[PDB]
Amino acid sequence: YQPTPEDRFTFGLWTVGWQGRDPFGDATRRALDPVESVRRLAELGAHGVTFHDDDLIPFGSSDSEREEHVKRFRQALDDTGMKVPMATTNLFTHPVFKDGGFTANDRDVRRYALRKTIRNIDLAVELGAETYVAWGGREGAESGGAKDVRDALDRMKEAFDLLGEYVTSQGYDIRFAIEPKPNEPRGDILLPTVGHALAFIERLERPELYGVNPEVGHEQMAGLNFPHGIAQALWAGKLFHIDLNGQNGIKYDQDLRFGAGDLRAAFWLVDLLESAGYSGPRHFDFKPPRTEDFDGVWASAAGCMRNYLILKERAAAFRADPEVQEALRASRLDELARPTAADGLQALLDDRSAFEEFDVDAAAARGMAFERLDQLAMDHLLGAR
Amino acid sequence: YQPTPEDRFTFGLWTVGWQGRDPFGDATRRALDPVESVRRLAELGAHGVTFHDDDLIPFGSSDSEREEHVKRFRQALDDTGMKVPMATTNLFTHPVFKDGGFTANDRDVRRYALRKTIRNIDLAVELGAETYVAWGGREGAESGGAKDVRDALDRMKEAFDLLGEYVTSQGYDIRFAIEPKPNEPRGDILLPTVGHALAFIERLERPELYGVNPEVGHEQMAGLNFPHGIAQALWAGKLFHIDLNGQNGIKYDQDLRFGAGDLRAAFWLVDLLESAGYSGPRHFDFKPPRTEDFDGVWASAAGCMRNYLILKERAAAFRADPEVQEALRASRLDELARPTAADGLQALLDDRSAFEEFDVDAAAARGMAFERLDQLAMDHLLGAR
Amino acid sequence: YQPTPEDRFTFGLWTVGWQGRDPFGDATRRALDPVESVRRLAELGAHGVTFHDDDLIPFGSSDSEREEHVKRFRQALDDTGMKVPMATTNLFTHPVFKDGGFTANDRDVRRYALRKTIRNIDLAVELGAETYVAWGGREGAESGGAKDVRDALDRMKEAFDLLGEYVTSQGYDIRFAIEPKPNEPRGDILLPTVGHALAFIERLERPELYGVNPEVGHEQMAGLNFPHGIAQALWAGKLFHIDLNGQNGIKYDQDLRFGAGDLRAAFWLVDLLESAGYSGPRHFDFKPPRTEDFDGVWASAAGCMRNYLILKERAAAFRADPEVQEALRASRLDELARPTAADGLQALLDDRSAFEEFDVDAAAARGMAFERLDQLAMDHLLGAR
Amino acid sequence: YQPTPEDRFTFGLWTVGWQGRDPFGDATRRALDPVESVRRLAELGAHGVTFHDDDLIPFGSSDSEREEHVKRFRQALDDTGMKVPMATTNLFTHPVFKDGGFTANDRDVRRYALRKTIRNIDLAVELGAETYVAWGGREGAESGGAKDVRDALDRMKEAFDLLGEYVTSQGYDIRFAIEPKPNEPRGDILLPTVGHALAFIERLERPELYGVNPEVGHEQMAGLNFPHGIAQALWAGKLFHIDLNGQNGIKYDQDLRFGAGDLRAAFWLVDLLESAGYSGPRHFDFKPPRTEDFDGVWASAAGCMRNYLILKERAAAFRADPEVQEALRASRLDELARPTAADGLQALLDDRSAFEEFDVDAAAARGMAFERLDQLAMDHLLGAR
Ligand SMILES: O=C[C@H](O)[C@@H](O)[C@H](O)CO
Ligand SMILES: O=C[C@H](O)[C@@H](O)[C@H](O)CO
Ligand SMILES: O=C[C@H](O)[C@@H](O)[C@H](O)CO
Ligand SMILES: O=C[C@H](O)[C@@H](O)[C@H](O)CO
Ligand SMILES: [Mg+2]
Ligand SMILES: [Mg+2]
Ligand SMILES: [Mg+2]
Ligand SMILES: [Mg+2]
Ligand SMILES: [Mg+2]
Ligand SMILES: [Mg+2]
Ligand SMILES: [Mg+2]
Ligand SMILES: [Mg+2]
Repeated sequence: YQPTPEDRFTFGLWTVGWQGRDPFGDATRRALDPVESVRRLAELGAHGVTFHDDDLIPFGSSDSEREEHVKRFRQALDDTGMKVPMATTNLFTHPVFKDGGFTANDRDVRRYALRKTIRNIDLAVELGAETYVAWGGREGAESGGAKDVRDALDRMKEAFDLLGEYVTSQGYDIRFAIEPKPNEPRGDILLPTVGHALAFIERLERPELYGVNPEVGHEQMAGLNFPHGIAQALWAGKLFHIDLNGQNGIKYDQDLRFGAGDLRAAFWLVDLLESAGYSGPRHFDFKPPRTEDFDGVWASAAGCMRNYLILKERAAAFRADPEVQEALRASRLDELARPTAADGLQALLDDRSAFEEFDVDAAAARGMAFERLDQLAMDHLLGAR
Repeated sequence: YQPTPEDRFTFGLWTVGWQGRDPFGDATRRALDPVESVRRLAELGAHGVTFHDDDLIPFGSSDSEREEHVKRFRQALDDTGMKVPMATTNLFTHPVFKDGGFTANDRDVRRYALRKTIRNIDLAVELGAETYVAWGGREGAESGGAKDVRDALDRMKEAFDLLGEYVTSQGYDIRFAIEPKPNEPRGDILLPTVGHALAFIERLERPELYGVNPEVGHEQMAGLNFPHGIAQALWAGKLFHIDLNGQNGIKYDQDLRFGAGDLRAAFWLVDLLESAGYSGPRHFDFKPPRTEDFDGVWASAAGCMRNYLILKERAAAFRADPEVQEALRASRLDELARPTAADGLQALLDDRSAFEEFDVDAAAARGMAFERLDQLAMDHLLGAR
Repeated sequence: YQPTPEDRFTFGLWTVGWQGRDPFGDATRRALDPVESVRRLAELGAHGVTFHDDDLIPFGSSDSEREEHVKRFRQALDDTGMKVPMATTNLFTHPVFKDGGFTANDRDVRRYALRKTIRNIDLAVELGAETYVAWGGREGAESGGAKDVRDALDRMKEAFDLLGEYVTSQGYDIRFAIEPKPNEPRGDILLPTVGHALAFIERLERPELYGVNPEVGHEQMAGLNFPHGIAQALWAGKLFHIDLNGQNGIKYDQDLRFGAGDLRAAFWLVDLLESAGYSGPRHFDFKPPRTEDFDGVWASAAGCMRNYLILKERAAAFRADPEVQEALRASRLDELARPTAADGLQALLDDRSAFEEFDVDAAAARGMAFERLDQLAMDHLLGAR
Repeated sequence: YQPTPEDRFTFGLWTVGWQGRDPFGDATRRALDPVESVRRLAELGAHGVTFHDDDLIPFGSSDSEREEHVKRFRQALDDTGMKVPMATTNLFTHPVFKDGGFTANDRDVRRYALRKTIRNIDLAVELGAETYVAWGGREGAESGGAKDVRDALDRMKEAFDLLGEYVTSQGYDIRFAIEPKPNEPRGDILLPTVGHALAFIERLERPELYGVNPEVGHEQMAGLNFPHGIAQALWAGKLFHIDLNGQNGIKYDQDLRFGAGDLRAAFWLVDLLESAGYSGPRHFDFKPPRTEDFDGVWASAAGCMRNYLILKERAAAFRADPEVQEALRASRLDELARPTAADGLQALLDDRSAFEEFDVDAAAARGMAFERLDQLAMDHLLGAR
């Protein structure tokens, strides 16, 4: 179960670089230089890394320091063959973003947020990123009268429209991906789920430039089924990127390593990506727990990759088993794929076998045989066939 | 706080008519005749009622019995002046719908479901309903391999497209409203939230015919902010109807009377509907608890109405208070309503006050004064001004 | 992975006998005769069955019909070698229990509830049950003013004290087990968790007669860690029985087969029971989903058993691996088992190495190596060693 | 609604002193000197303050600096008449406590934790505190194999036993209060709820010295009913202190001002404390949101107090209304307070009216009239009588 760069595994600098500060505790680890993270990830078999502007260039850096930070990063990429497929902006840490970036009540803040983003899109393109993520962590409220949501969505739409006009004007080959989350750090965050982000996109001036970057733990914080949310994004043709991690239910965002948290959900996710032929990066947005030292950091990052490869093997064995293919037919998955009324509305209306002469009792008595199917899936996941 | 028909309060027959059967207990009340519900609601000040096909005409009724059930209902409407603004289909109770209606794996079931719906649309129009609701309570799964979601969404789209072709062909003046719910009775239900339903609509053949019918308790079962979800639907121009009730957090669907559950959320909802000028029915989808007799039923239905009118008064007092209008300006709600960059992209790019010369520290130090605003809202709700 | 009666697997009659009625749907299966369930379970390798009074003898049965129901049951037990290790009372289905049994506001109801229970304790003893379970599903409220909790706990204590006086007076060899649940069917249920039940026991007249019967899905409906709750019950010496099933988070009670739901939690539970030497029945309180026919029922019941045996094998392989034993020492599990200050308070107070000369920085820098340990556990569960 | 010191309102230094650092953002406010907090709270009408050792004396302070910090604090108390009714220890912030204090795997850590606590008990007594709180925020785990819970509870018991031996030996007049929380910052925390803490106490060497300090938001993070949990603690005679705040459901700990979050729950809590004659401090453990400046801090602290006094007035009006007293009798709250069988077991057994001749149907048909009662409570809370 050894990863290789062909597996397309990616990590954010902020993941293995998290120092361990939480709401109740100080850092337990020293800061990592981005150059060291690049080398250590390459050695483990990763394909590439991602960054927020502030992870690479310290907030308030002069143009000089900015250039120095970039050249050193670029050298590490050349030395290792590591790529940078995605980048994003930090519109959450600095106190000026306390009420949001794109939807802050103060207009001056809103203009500042757009300028900070634009500057990072230029860098992203230079580094060859294909996707630019937006996670609006501060866009939201703790109280009802603090934010008029209709006005807030108008401001959010205005922000994304301007960003689309910018990339178009520049002739850049980059697409945007909105990353939803239901709460934390704000009491409620705008565009809380995959569904809300999808619906919003459809009201932008050039919808083709925007998709979603869903995260396992985010949808789970609302108690939702992650693989179902992913299938809806695929169905809409909007899965531009994905963030993998673990979460144990509805509580604070834990960001466990991928595989931890809801293991069966992880199995069904892998099945789906591999089946649908998803060809983007397999990105890990996680935090090695603050109980660990540096050895523990690298062990947790390696586990992310190892769990995906184990699940891949098991899902493929499941789909290739003749006994499973038979079970799928027993549960009528084949019939779910056929059109309900390719014959058309008139034909359906005239068809007595669809109503007047439909035997409801006989249909009702047919078992779906879902429990035998699910046990085959359990046996495969556990390697107990 | 006396309701009148001009308040547009409506109730489903299945609400005050719920007999009290739950997963662990038998009925505690006898069945109510729809004619009696119509008269008792009219006396309390309701404007109208709604129904599922099966609430009015017992499943498996001959055409004769069907006609008799309708004429008796129609007489009660004429006697009382009660209207029927919405109707829906029961695609959940009968065992044949155990794996869904529109997205059942069995194709024959799927065709049956469409025929049962069509028959009810005709009735709805005859009764003068303006909105037809679809709640797909059985569309979903308990296990991962039982339903291919991509195929399921193709079948769901096919169903709604055929329904749109039908109403168009007939020349009917009716629109559809999809009612989301995250779980219960299925382990996970497809189109779980307001957001997922909005996104789906945009992929139908004639999106203009479809909106949402959100329910307070449904979004709360995912831990989401109901007033925020409503504002997104209004922003999209898709709030065709609304279901009011109460829910105490993330647990089974309680369907308490409106006002019970999350009271502050109810306050912010009323504020929003009244402010935005929502002109549809104020519909109550609730269940008088099984602890009550008939007197308790009517007391609970009356409380639904009374709580909405109390909240209306308080929200209006809040918005009309000079001290609140001042607080809104103090928290920059006025600035949230102004365009970020009406000057355009070039202008923004050239503006040094937006970045190069933006004083981030001064901006950061400005308090938002949200806590004083929220206490004014608390004082108003409690009548403690 | 074939079960045998020596594995101590037990099932309630109400499990494989659930007809499939839910809050939104009619039954999908016909009723099963208890005699048939006994034979079919024996064939699958079960050790025994359990019952509520009403599962075996229909409510309102004459003494004659009662005797007939018992003798037929007893014959099936003799024919198969099946045992009955636990029984309970139905104080939830009948409308008279709408506000509770032991804590109903009406005193007459409360006296009725005690009499119905006593009659079943006699039957239980005759059948050789060792444990009598109490699940107070209707003890609770939907509204704040409906129940004074202090008074309700006085009534609950009075009920259990009388039951203890009864068994003592009769000379019966039976112990009681309280089964907690946080909600459903009541808005809130009294004694919501394992912790609340443990605390209550300590205020009864003869605490030695009472323990807990925790259920996987029940603690998960509060988002709690099931294996941690079990360890506290074991620590107190109160784990008299256990109910196994599956649940996907905080939502309605799903009662999935054991192994489904939170698989890692199931792994850690098995580890704990086997390690601690729990010697009671492994009881399954679950419901085959309403999508299944009879073949699906028996497949789901067999899966319960199969998953426990797979998990048992994996947990035992984990604990026996030399590499894991080393990892446990690396994470200082050995030191967690040693007394903090066997030297005593004075010694601790005088020890400079415990404070004045304690090197906090050196201690802080020591990694706990928990992530490597957890990956060994993942590898073992998945059979990927 | 003006508070006075006779209202017994108290605040932790860490509340109004929270700088606004969260998992995703830097501080938005400067640090407050404890002396300034004391004066500003006194001016608002507070009765007193509480502290963790580290809030008053910076970690690693020399004995000299320690004395200076104390004398300055003591002067502010004398100048204002403010009292200090409770104190606690910080066993969570410093990296050395990354795996816990009392239940850290490393034995040396465990001994350090006890010494740090003891030193603070001495200070607490000198300042005249009556209650010493223990919140074990780091006692727990993110993974199953990292902590053996049975061993962890043995270590927790050992810690509290030593603390009880210490206060006894010293002749101190102080009692301990354990403050439960279900998660955050650890994936799962030991003693997660009020129930688990109550059960644990009963296994300590001198149970009379220990009670609970429950917090509104903590029980709500498990979806539990706070007023019900409080009634159980009162029933056991263990409510030594209480922490008031607000929380909007199952998510991260928000620590909103009291009154915000679940308003009806706040109403029922006030009713209960006032009815039961709770005479301890009304302590606020909350955080003014990071969106606020100093003016916003003091406005939020004042709102805590104002909401309690409004709720007090409304609950008292509710209980004093003749119409409510009648409703309580209609719902049989009077009968819930009478013994079920003061006549004894024999009498109950011989009573035919309790079973043989009990009319179950007549009893079942009696409505509980809970909905009318709950609407009277709503009308009172809203001042709409
Ligand atoms: O909740 C935080 C997000 O997951 C963050 O990692 C985004 O991906 C980056 O802005
Ligand atoms: O969860 C059930 C729904 O709320 C139901 O009332 C729909 O509105 C009608 O099909
Ligand atoms: O939630 C219902 C319970 O789990 C039930 O099965 C009890 O065990 C029997 O009274
Ligand atoms: O969750 C944190 C606690 O509520 C904290 O305030 C304790 O009261 C103090 O140790
Ligand atoms: Mg996250
Ligand atoms: Mg992310
Ligand atoms: Mg509902
Ligand atoms: Mg509804
Ligand atoms: Mg259950
Ligand atoms: Mg059970
Ligand atoms: Mg807290
Ligand atoms: Mg606290």
